[PDB]
Amino acid sequence: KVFGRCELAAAMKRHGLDNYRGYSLGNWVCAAKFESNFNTQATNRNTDGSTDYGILQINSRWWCNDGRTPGSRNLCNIPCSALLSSDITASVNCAKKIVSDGNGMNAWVAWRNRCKGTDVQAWIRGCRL
Ligand SMILES: CC(=O)N[C@@H]1[C@@H](O)[C@H](O)[C@@H](CO)O[C@@H]1O
Ligand SMILES: [Cl-]
Ligand SMILES: [Cl-]
Ligand SMILES: [Cl-]
Ligand SMILES: [Cl-]
Ligand code: NA
Repeated sequence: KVFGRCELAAAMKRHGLDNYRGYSLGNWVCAAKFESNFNTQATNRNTDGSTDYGILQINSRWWCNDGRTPGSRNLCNIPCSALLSSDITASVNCAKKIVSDGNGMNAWVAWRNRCKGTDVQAWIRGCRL
């Protein structure tokens, strides 16, 4: 599923991401924009053999199991395929664990390079929330 911007903001807010760990909703929408272009089916292979999955590009090195990342962890205790469903509950719940482990949203390379320090509020402007 390719979400619309305001559609994704509404689903993230419904699942309790707005201001989760102090990150306003515009940060989460922005990160999803640049990690996946709002596409729940996005995947990207990393140079170390791991893979990033879903609308927030969560990495199999630590957070999910895909059966093909030797020596990796599954800290969110989910198959990585659960991060590709049109329902973002799995992605949101895993994002809550990731963003809580001490480094905040810097865990998302696209957020750090393209959202951090910008006017992230623009990404939820105009949305009825
Ligand atoms: C929280 C998380 O899994 N972030 C990943 C990161 O691990 C990976 O290096 C990158 C690849 O482009 O995409 C995402 O930012
Ligand atoms: Cl915001
Ligand atoms: Cl594995
Ligand atoms: Cl949803
Ligand atoms: Cl933080
Ligand atoms: Na894994």
